Amino acid sequence: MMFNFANFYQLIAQDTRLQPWLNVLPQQLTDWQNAEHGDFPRWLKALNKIPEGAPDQIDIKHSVTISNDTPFHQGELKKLESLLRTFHPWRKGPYTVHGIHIDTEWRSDWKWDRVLPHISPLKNRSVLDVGCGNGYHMWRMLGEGARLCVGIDPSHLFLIQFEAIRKLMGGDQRAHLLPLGIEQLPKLEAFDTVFSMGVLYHRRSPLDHLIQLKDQLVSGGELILETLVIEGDETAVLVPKERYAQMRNVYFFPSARALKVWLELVGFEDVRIVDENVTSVDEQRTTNWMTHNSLPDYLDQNDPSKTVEGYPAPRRAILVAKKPGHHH
Amino acid sequence: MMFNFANFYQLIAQDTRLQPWLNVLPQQLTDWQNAEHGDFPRWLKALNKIPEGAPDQIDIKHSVTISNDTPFHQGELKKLESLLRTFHPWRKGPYTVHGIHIDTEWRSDWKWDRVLPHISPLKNRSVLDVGCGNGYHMWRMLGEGARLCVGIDPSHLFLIQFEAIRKLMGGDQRAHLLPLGIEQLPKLEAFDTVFSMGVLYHRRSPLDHLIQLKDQLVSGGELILETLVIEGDETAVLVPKERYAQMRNVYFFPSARALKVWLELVGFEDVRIVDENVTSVDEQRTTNWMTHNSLPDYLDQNDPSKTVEGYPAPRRAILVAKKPGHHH
Amino acid sequence: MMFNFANFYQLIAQDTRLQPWLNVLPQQLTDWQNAEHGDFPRWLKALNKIPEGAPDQIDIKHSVTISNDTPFHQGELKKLESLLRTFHPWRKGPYTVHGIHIDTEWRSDWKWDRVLPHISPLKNRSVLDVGCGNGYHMWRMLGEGARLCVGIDPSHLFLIQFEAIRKLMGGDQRAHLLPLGIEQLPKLEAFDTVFSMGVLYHRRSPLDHLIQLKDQLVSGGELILETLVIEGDETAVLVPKERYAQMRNVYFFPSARALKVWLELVGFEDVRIVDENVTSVDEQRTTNWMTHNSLPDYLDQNDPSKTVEGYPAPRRAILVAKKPGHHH
Amino acid sequence: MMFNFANFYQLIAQDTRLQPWLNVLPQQLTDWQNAEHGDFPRWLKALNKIPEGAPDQIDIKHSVTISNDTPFHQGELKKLESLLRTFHPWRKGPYTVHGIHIDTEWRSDWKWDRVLPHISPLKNRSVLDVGCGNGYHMWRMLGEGARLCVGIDPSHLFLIQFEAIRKLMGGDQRAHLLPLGIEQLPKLEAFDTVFSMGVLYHRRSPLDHLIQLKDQLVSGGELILETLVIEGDETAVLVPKERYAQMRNVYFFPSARALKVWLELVGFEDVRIVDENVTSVDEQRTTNWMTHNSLPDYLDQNDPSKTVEGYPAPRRAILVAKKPGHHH
Ligand SMILES: Nc1ncnc2c1ncn2[C@@H]1O[C@H](CSCC[C@H](N)C(=O)O)[C@@H](O)[C@H]1O
Ligand SMILES: Nc1ncnc2c1ncn2[C@@H]1O[C@H](CSCC[C@H](N)C(=O)O)[C@@H](O)[C@H]1O
Ligand SMILES: Nc1ncnc2c1ncn2[C@@H]1O[C@H](CSCC[C@H](N)C(=O)O)[C@@H](O)[C@H]1O
Ligand SMILES: Nc1ncnc2c1ncn2[C@@H]1O[C@H](CSCC[C@H](N)C(=O)O)[C@@H](O)[C@H]1O
Repeated sequence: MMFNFANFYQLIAQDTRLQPWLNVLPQQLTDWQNAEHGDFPRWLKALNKIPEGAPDQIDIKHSVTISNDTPFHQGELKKLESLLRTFHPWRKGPYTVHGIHIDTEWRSDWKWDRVLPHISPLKNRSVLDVGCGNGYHMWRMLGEGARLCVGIDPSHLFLIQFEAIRKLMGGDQRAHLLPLGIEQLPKLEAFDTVFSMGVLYHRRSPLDHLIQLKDQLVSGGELILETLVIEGDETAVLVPKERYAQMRNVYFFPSARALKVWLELVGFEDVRIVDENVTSVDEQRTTNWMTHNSLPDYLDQNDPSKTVEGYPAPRRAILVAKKPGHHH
Repeated sequence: MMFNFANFYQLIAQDTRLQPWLNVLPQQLTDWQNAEHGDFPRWLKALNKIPEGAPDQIDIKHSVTISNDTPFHQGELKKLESLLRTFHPWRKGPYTVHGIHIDTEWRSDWKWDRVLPHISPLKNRSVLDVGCGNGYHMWRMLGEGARLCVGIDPSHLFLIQFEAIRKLMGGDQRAHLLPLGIEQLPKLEAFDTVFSMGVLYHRRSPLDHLIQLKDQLVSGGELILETLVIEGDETAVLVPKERYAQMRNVYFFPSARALKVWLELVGFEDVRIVDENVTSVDEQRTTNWMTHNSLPDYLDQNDPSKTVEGYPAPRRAILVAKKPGHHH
Repeated sequence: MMFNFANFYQLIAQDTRLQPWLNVLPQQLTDWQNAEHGDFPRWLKALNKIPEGAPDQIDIKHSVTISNDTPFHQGELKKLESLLRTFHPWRKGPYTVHGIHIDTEWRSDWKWDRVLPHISPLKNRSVLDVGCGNGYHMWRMLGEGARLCVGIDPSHLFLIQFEAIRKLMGGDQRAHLLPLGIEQLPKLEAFDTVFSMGVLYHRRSPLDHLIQLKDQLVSGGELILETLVIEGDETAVLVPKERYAQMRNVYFFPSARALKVWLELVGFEDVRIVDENVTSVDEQRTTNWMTHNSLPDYLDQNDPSKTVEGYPAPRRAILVAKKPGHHH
Repeated sequence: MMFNFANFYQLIAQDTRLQPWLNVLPQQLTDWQNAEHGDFPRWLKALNKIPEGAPDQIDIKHSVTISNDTPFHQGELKKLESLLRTFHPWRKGPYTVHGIHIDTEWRSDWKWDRVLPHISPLKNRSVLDVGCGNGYHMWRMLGEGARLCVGIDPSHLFLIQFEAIRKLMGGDQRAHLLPLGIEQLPKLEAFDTVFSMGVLYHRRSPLDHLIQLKDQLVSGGELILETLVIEGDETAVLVPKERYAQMRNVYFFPSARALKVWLELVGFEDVRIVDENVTSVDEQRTTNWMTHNSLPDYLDQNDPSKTVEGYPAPRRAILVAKKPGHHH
């Protein structure tokens, strides 16, 4: 037993649309326990010595900020910062935790500000975040009144980062991160909203990815798809021979207009391209909480409009779509 | 969805030894829901009409009796009696519920009085009742201070009877009836005590039945085995060509002395034959709550020492045994 | 039992690289037998009436032509023509059988002439033809000295057409048609050459299709990939919203240059674009042996450079590639 | 690959009643290959240097005797005897192989003479020998005109002994030994006759064993059941606490009369008890080809009517029964 999912099993037991998940999830999490991870024991030892207990003040509306009305013990703060730095690299955020600023590789707040204006309100929505990272966006979703956020990300580190923030939130049961890939879910059709941001290009079968997302939505449910694109029309689709911006094992980089046709082909409606953004080195860079290489190292050193391999430089698109039917 | 097992899923989620059961149980219960039963909708409509409150007084020590301090509405009592009579036939009890006497085919209290003197105290024990009927003996086990009783019986009706009594008990979560056969359980090794009373003769493989029971016990756990026997030494074993006392699909009726050797062969220790009882027509008979044929109709009408088919008449034996190891 | 695969089971039993196929194939063919097809009984009755002997003369080098030295009974020839016409529609050929000319929708000989100059000699090669139709090209592969041809096509009719020709060939055991999709094959790595001609656009996951092909090749084995393309560079990929040339359930129409990158990404080497051909209405048309609609009906009736839907008109490309390693 | 079952797969491919076995057998034999056996490599090296080629003379009617019209090379005979002695212990026989007398622990010929008078003639019958040992009785079955004998025995040594005799028979394809237990067969209903001799007492579930035998028979098919019994009526059934005659992991020793009721309960007809034999120390003993302990060591040294443990001494019964239906 690396990590006990008792609390999640309890939650989906008591939910008429997620209870069917109990037919496959428990054996998958049993298997995940037995594939020992080198670092997980160390990570857990550090997670366990993070302070337990509810903070006085939580902002998950405008940021992800935790504080106490009481200034914290100087020495307990120094320990906490050291524990959180154990979970390097911190890629998604930022977080402000009792005045500790976790300056993540990504300004994940900026992507959130690009998405929020275009989505159906999250008030009392159940949400699936596919490839949620450490779950930054799930906190922002609860900030907007979401009833339940389930994240899936196969990274052991991001489950520990998520549980660190969730413990510092006082053990909030309205968000959960499951160490799965999207390919491991059955057809649940349980969620009002599904996010898939930064996942499509990692999937060998892009149309199967779009069908797997459609299969998690209630009828009239909403998809937010975010992915790396190129410029062009409905037949502009980059598939790199080698790496794209130093990423291994990436596949399809369609144009936003191609992706819209793809979403229509698999049976989404009201498909809208709502945002295209050329990723600046201020949205993604090396920081003191993520000391590895980042976007500046992945660009042509003489031409920021190209990756080091010669392809057009990272461009992220947001599409919003509806699964057919009325939303009940 | 005939019946939602949400509350049982929640319980085993939070239990270190039963959580592994989530790896097979939910699909089995999903399959059970989809094998529609003719009567279950009617039964459920009646179960849902039974009053929802906690009663003021419960005796599960000396009987199974429920009452209120303030006498019930005269008309609400007549309705309750009608709802409970919906669940005909009532084979196992008796029960007294707000002065309504459920006069069951069996005096299940009499078997309980024969068993109780020979068992390890149930205080704080987790118990499995294999072939529990409507759960009569599970209430008596909670009466003796059992922490947890899980019953398994594949009868749809007995699940409805159990849930009727459990609702009238105020929704007591310390007992549960799962609509399974013992062959559907994985090796849990989770229970301090296991009861198998009246099951062994129904099982084609008696030694597999005994191993299945052993597989639900913690180290040093206690088995209570009760079954129909014949008289004789370690090599006396009736297997009827015909029916036995009108029962179809029955197999092994060993002597109590043979059954002791059987338990020893499969690896039980301290095996004790503690009681043999020739079933009288006062223990099992037709009543107003079970109007079908019963033991008097199954006996030779000229010789009550024989079944209608000519075999020795029903004789029940109780054996108690320990699974190897020290009991922690 | 629609059709007994006894002879194929016998063949792979005695073959060191294909025997492992017996671990999944027989259940798949058992399942296929039990999904009754409306027409198969009629087809079989006609197949069984086709003469059983070996013919005196076979040309599978320059065409697929069968004849006898002594002219056939005038009346037996009229019966044979009637039996073969039972298997309408005849899409792939042509065939000449005892002077009966099967004028197929497709001039499959023309594709064969475009392919043959670019392939490694087939002498003593084992070959997989993926989506083989009635097996026309497998006869041409045996013509070129292939040791073994295994075809897979999920069409019931094309299995009957193949078995009709194979019976008229004298029951030649060097070619076989299995009623499977490529997704049903395990990783065999058993074949010197693999053909996939006209399949890729039908597959939702094009890169999975290419890996499935790679998984049937011995080390250093050769792939012949033929498919519908569009014009353009490495980022030209049509995915139609609509039908393409009246076809339902089609997906990816990359450029030949894009397809070369795709084959390189999934790990093929020495990838060569060897031919592009704009399909003329002389290559594919309605005939007396295939009386349904064909390419002329699928083209814009005012502009043969476009499909009826407005996309560029059918253009077929041939690519040849090697699986990594030396070919033993 | 310990042993290649190519020839068996070929045979059941071409048999309409055994072909369905290909749905499960190949994965089971693949798994059996990968459970490496310490001795199998050595055994195989010795099997491979046994002379290949047909003998001139075979008696499988009155014994199992192989000879050449030509007396054999003195030195080749010395090598052969040494190779065959590699496969110690030789429990079932005897065999006479080019004048080499393999004096087996058991006089298996004597059991054959007790069985033969009572069975339906084997001429053109397909036969299953369940727990066939090295396949001695399958040779005697072919001697009586059996068309096909399939043996199953999970002992790696007995498969090597069988292949040694089968190679010395010239590679006779009418008999085969599969390294399986009876529990691994699906319901084939393929065999005219089934033998189960010396197996029932090794099976934890005796009634499941009798059903598994019934499941291998064509309708109107014949069972020969042979097993260790006690004396007594329909309720005489020994189940030993410990060992019986030094055997570990044995279960039910019913009387012949009990076993007859058991066969009727599971649905056999025309059940006849045809022979009971108290095993003499001349039927089973230590020999120069089986140097381990044997029946004399397993008996009370002062009372040959008892096993060393005190139970009645070995008594073997033969029952013959019919599966319901007419035999087509
Ligand atoms: N098969 C799979 N299913 C789900 N998530 C996956 C996945 N393979 C990779 N991922 C995750 O997808 C994430 C892509 S990075 C994007 C993170 C976050 N959604 C954001 O928009 O900022 C990584 O955290 C990676 O672990
Ligand atoms: N495979 C199986 N597993 C568990 N219970 C079974 C079973 N087959 C039958 N039963 C149940 O076993 C019970 C036998 S009657 C005995 C009931 C109760 N234990 C008592 O002692 O009075 C019935 O309720 C029947 O439904
Ligand atoms: N999943 C799949 N696997 C294999 N073949 C398939 C398939 N789906 C369709 N096919 C077959 O692929 C063929 C495409 S038509 C091309 C036929 C032939 N290879 C030629 O070049 O002329 C059809 O016969 C169709 O039945
Ligand atoms: N589960 C199983 N299925 C089939 N055979 C089994 C078995 N378990 C044991 N056996 C085999 O049963 C045999 C019993 S000894 C009897 C051998 C022969 N039938 C005879 O009558 O002389 C042994 O060879 C043993 O390996």
